[PDB]
Amino acid sequence: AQIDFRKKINWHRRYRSPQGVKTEHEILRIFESDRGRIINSPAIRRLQQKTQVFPLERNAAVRTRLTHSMEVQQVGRYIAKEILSRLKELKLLEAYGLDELTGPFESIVEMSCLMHDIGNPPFGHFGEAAINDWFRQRLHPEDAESQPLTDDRCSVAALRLRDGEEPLNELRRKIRQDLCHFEGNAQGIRLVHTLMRMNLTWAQVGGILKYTRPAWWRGETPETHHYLMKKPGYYLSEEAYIARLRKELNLALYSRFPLTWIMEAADDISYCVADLEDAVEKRIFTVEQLYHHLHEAWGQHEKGSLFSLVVENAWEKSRSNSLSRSTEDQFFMYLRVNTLNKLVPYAAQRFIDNLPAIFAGTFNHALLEDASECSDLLKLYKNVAVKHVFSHPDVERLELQGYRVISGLLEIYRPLLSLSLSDFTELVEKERVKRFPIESRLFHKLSTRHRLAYVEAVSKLPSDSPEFPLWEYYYRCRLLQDYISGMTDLYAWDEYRRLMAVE
Amino acid sequence: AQIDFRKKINWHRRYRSPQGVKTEHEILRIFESDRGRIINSPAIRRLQQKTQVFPLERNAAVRTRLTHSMEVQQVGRYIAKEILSRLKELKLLEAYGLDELTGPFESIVEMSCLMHDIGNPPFGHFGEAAINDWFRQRLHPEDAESQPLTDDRCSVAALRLRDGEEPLNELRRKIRQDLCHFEGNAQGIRLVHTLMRMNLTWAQVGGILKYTRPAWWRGETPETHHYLMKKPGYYLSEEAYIARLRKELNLALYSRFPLTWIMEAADDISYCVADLEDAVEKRIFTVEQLYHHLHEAWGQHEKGSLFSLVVENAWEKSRSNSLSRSTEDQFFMYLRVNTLNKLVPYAAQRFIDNLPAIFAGTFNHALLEDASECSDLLKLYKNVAVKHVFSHPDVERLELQGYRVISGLLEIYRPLLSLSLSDFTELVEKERVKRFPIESRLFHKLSTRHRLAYVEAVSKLPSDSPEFPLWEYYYRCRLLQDYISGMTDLYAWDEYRRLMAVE
Ligand SMILES: Nc1nc(=O)c2ncn([C@H]3C[C@H](O)[C@@H](CO[P@@](=O)(S)OP(=O)(O)OP(=O)(O)O)O3)c2[nH]1
Ligand SMILES: Nc1nc(=O)c2ncn([C@H]3C[C@H](O)[C@@H](CO[P@@](=O)(S)OP(=O)(O)OP(=O)(O)O)O3)c2[nH]1
Ligand SMILES: [Mg+2]
Ligand SMILES: [Mn+2]
Ligand SMILES: [Mn+2]
Repeated sequence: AQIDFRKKINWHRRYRSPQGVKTEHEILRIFESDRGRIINSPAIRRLQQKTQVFPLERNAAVRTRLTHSMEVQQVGRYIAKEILSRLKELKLLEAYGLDELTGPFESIVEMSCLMHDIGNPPFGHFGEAAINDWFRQRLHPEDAESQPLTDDRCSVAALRLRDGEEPLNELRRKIRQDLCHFEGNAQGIRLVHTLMRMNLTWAQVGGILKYTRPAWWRGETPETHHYLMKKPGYYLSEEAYIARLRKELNLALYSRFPLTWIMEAADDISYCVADLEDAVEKRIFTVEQLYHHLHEAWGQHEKGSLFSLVVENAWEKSRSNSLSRSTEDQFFMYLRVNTLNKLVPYAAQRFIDNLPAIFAGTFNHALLEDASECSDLLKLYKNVAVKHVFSHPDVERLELQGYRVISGLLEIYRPLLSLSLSDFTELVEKERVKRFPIESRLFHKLSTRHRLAYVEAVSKLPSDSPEFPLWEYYYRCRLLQDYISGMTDLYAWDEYRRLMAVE
Repeated sequence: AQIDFRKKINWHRRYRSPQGVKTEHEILRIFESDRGRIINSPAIRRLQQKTQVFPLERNAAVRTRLTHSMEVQQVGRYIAKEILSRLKELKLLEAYGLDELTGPFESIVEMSCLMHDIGNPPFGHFGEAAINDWFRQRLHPEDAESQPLTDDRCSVAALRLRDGEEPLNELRRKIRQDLCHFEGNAQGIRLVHTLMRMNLTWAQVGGILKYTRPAWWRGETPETHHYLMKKPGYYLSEEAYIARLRKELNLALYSRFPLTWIMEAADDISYCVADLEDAVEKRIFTVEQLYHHLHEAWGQHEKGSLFSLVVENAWEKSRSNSLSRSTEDQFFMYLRVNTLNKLVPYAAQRFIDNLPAIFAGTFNHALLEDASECSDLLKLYKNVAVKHVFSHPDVERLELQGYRVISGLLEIYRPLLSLSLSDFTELVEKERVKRFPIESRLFHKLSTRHRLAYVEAVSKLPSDSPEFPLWEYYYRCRLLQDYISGMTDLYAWDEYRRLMAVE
């Protein structure tokens, strides 16, 4: 194509948008406003109580979702800074419309780095697991694939595929697949837009759209977009938002925002090393024990290896003249540094090298893919952590616990989803209903933000339409998932216990 | 010549320093390395468990020292960005040597903003309280002030003044005043240098030196520097470091680093607004209730000016329309914004206006001088919080609790300070001592980082010297304060309970 970042770095907003002209400084200020909105957001504060690798941890020295997101933000800064430095060295900065958008470029990366994870549920993957597994038993999306049933097994009478040829059956398929396909990424878009009503710039929202697969997607993903459509990137409830976002950022269907690959790279780069640091701190293994696990896990290599210049290098450096520090602290400092100094430049280069496809958002790979020795180093760290950190019984037990907690909470609120459309809308209208004490009482438990979202969405539906009862139930289930995913590891754990009368 | 920021923004280090020439990019990378060191520092991670206004808070929506420090960092960024923008308008950027140091200028501010609370003890003005009160009743610095004296209440036989006269008594005075003058700011310098061995750039360290008063200062004086010397800025244990730092940053005795004023301004601006937001969240009062409390200090002598421009503007903007925006959330959003838009420019201008004195580090005021209507707005927020947030029984209760906890821990470890020099050094040598089981076990409880610091310091002392026993006791007390101040609110609370055999 013709790479013009002015066409992608969009400073307009969905609501009460800044309009027309705006100087270099004026545009900077717009993006700086987004930083303030995001940093002061309770959604980001909530991260210091959301788990990363070690659940419900009471050691501050261990990373939370917030401290991790903060570290990712620095890797993202370094990558963005290096992309711009090279583009300036290639003279291509002015040529790519970036000469006046240097600051926004950097800031967008840094902020979408802090905001990846914003939509993650209480017990991470076990939160995703519990939510989807609970919904999957309720409405079976398995049965919605063909045209009849003859059973369907979907408990929801409205959502069963009657029968009895209907184009309305397509909505049922979409709704059933979408509700069983909760993803932190998809929930993130829902969160920043529909639920938090942060009025971020279009460019800032494009940065947190990591995947391009619609949650309701049922088939095999297109060969050309297999990677970008890896996981669901957005829900049915956002289809319209995503559609305006696509227009506002000049994105093709299922195409990604150009700055996302920067953020994505920064994410992989920082959790790997970090997770091993935390394991040593928890006392899962010693720094010497870790070094031996890494040496095992590596190809061999060793002759003309990256292992030598990175992990071996950090190991030797941390043995002596580490007397001016401490063996383990010194090791991780060098390991981080060496990894960054080799991977950040590669990522930066990779971005610039494949910039036409990346810009188009059609590029079907990550910045640090298979074929590179660089990519292999990252895989090494991941493999060691999988085999020796994640496999730890105390970690695994909390994962099992988390799953029980989330599943339990879903079952606790189940009666709200069990109510009839008329009875539920009666509960929505007259806040407290006489014949439904328990139901009204929970309904009140749901965060006002989440409840308004339901009201707002359902209000926009045409009541007369035969689609209406199906849409209402979709949004009612969405409301519930929003509440649950919204909670911290700790709040979910407490709420579950308080509502079981075991506290 | 005169204002030359090249002479203040020092990229050199204490240990293994980068040397000679360096590219604008190369220097950027040096300061970016500091970001990485600070962000990945466990000392910063520990902040997500240290308290800000509401102690041991179980709601993630309430700020911790880390989330607040993060917010200060953004205000600092905006102030830094505005100072540079205006200097660029004025054409003074090239003239002040800043043309090539734009990034470091901003980064140094941002980082010293994030690190501003690094040295704060658990609880934490109550930690300072408990630490100083505990030490004051052990070694009364009260009696050391005057000529010796004769019956000084100092329990420490060594540190007791003569009856009698000597110049070694001056060391006793210095040691007794210093140990009773713990201050988070002074502990921060100790932390980044002696304890964490971060090896930041000289400029980066100068940024966290908020006060220029030596902890041991006994003098009532000295007008000209009465503001800069408000609180202790460094301990006796870092007198030498501070001396090298003074040389490296071309600072006069008791003169401050030019960028500190920026960081300082951001911290005040941020805390006032955030604490009122948190109070509303903690349901201490409603947003309506808050508006009425503010509509008191006003002052309606204006009658339609700054209060009407900021807080009345935020109040009116919060009423009606919203668009899934809760009146509570949108009010604080506008209050913050309006405050920033009026105070950040003032601070930025104040800095530029008094730049000669601020550069020299002789400027005896903060950027928000009491005289300004701007300064008054900040006082309004503070006053509302003082008489309606900080006065809350639950807050006050935790404060009382915190004080008992810290005092308790100090009394728990008291036997280590009770040991003779020979016995304590025997304990330091043969890690385990048979004749001292409790003392042995307690010594082991102390952080290895902290323990090494004692060893390293005492090793450097000349054993033959009559100063040696006094210096050893100073470093022994320092070691203890290091341990205690090092803990989070939670760790201190747990440790106290575990060591009371009540857990
Ligand atoms: N405890 C634990 N058990 C596990 O089995 C496990 N697997 C991974 N991790 C943690 C360690 C890391 O902190 C974290 C990264 O999360 P993610 O899997 S969301 O990674 P992305 O790059 O975001 O892929 P995506 O597109 O899906 O977002 O996974 C785990 N932690
Ligand atoms: N609950 C409570 N009770 C109190 O009595 C109190 N007093 C203040 N605060 C809290 C509210 C604020 O969030 C916090 C500010 O801390 P600070 O700024 S004082 O610390 P430094 O970095 O040393 O700068 P400086 O020394 O010049 O003040 O104090 C309090 N909080
Ligand atoms: Mg202050
Ligand atoms: Mn991540
Ligand atoms: Mn503060």
